[PDB]
Amino acid sequence: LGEVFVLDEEEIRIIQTEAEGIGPENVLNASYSYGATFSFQPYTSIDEMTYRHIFTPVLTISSITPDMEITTIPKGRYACIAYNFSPEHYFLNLQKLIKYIADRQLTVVSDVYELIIPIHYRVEMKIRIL
Amino acid sequence: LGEVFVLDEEEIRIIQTEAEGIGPENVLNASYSYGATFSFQPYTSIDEMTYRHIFTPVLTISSITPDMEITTIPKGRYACIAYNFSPEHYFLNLQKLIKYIADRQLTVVSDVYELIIPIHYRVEMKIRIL
Ligand SMILES: c1ccc([P+](c2ccccc2)(c2ccccc2)c2ccccc2)cc1
Ligand SMILES: c1ccc([P+](c2ccccc2)(c2ccccc2)c2ccccc2)cc1
Ligand SMILES: [Mn+2]
Repeated sequence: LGEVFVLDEEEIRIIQTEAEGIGPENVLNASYSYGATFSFQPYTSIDEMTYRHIFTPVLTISSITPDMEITTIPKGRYACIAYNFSPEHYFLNLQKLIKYIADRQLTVVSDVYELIIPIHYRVEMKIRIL
Repeated sequence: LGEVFVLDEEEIRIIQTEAEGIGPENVLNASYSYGATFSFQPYTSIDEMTYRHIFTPVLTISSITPDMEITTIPKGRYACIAYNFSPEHYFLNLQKLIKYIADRQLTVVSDVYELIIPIHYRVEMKIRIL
């Protein structure tokens, strides 16, 4: 609970649209469940991190347009890590992840998965590994 | 062989980048294995169809940048259909697909998958269903 674990998760159907380049930073500033994903880069700066796809999970056939893609989070082995949301935690949690990966010398096979759940906020990043 | 079938396929890791809006049409004109994907819309016109992601499969850890995403084609049930490439076939093959789906009243859960393989060209569209 605030550390990384490794488990065999289920698939999770979800629907997405693109990120337009908006970044995590972009979302923590200005005055106006889902998730989003990004490249598993050896990061340094939220100024550097920039989202790739933004998503919401399904709860529902039919429903969409072509600007959206019905898809899912592959079943598989995910190095995972959970944390109550805060900002000094956000980046500092990503770090533990990338660290753990480089330490275990594991090989990654997907983008990073950011999952926020308004615990009215809970958060988790899972990456897919072998 | 030139008709649709339904089978339980394996996953297929692949790497992608975006389509920029280029469309199938865009690729059949002008003078200068992989695939690409698009929204399972009730189509009419290649003038209307416009690619979403363009991809290549893996044969190879490491390898990329952030403008590319290591990902895959989920294992699952895919209504599939194969055809030697021609142009009058391209759109006319998509049709059989969408038809078959509406006829079987199946429910789709992914974008359409276009797979070209330079048989030096073989081609297939698979969609994921339940
Ligand atoms: C563009 C528009 C909205 C969001 P987001 C979101 C932020 C960070 C990670 C994933 C998603 C959001 C979150 C918190 C406050 C404002 C906006 C967002 C989008 C759709 C549904 C829920 C949340 C993101 C980019
Ligand atoms: C932009 C640049 C290149 C391709 P494509 C391709 C076309 C149609 C469907 C999938 C992929 C290509 C195909 C045939 C002739 C020219 C270009 C392409 C891209 C990368 C690797 C192989 C093929 C597409 C868009
Ligand atoms: Mn995309």
